[PDB]
Amino acid sequence: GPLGSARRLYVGNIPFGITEEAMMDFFNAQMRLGGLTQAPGNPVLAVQINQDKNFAFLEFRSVDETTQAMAFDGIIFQGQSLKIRRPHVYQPLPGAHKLFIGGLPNYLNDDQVKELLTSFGPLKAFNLVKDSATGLSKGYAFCEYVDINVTDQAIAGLNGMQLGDKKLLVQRAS
Amino acid sequence: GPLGSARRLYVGNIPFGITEEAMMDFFNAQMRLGGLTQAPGNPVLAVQINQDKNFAFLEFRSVDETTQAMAFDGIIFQGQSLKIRRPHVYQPLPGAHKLFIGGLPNYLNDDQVKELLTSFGPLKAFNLVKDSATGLSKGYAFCEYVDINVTDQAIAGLNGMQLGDKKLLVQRAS
Repeated sequence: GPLGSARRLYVGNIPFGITEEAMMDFFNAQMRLGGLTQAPGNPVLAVQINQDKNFAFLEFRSVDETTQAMAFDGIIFQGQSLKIRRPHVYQPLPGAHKLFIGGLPNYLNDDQVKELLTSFGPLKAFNLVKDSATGLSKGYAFCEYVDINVTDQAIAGLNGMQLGDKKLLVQRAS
Repeated sequence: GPLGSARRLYVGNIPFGITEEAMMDFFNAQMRLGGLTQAPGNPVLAVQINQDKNFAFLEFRSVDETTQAMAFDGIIFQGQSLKIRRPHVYQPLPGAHKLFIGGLPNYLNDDQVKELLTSFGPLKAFNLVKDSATGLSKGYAFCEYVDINVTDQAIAGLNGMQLGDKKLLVQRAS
């Protein structure tokens, strides 16, 4: 997901013929050896390998252990120095691209508001705020897109949009 | 209320992905650094987070320390200015923030006087004192805002202010 991305690392320069399980054993052993684990057990949950382009992704059980594992940049595996980096979609400041959407007609339900939003791309997060007593919409929502690069286009397309007798406010929620 | 939820606070705008334990440690530390703790031990007992809607409730060990912690409103926590509030079902005892309004023109009626007051927020209580036999106004009134935080705003906004030839007096009635 979004913080699915905070638990992954890119690994380059992987040795020829390596298997996903072997990679897993190596990094779990390294984490334990260096005492970088925050709990008993294995920090690396899974590995996906692209053999043709000589890279892999590691998926970790926690955000902090992932960060610790950046320390392994340049580590030797079967005689080769691994390249360790963040995923390109990694967010150093999480929630930075969460949007606030105000000025919604208060009769719109979840599905209807998302339909307005998903015209720019899929969402990973959404919620329409309602009065708990009555279940009536308070007229504002929050969301976050799968691809954070569409955030600013969504704002450009939707902020100020006349919606019935209402005028949308779309901005980063901060 | 009337005595319900005197040891809980609403915390809005919490940092994305924060755990209940981290928030608890932060507030317990601030209580201590800020000189707001009133005894050995932690003032904050528990934290309940709604991760979907980005808020928490703090549970305190004592009534008075809950009141003290209101002073943290706006504190920055991992980039975020926290919104600290009483629980919505929390209610002050009746009359706690009653206002006296003196110096009114005596030819104005109830609604005409209410209009000046409700510009700050809705009223849960109001009475313009009238000459009972004739029904005519003695030029002073009492009121009570639904939101008690509005009280100081109404005072700031109306006290000592010119209204016709008169200077208005607006103050807590007790």
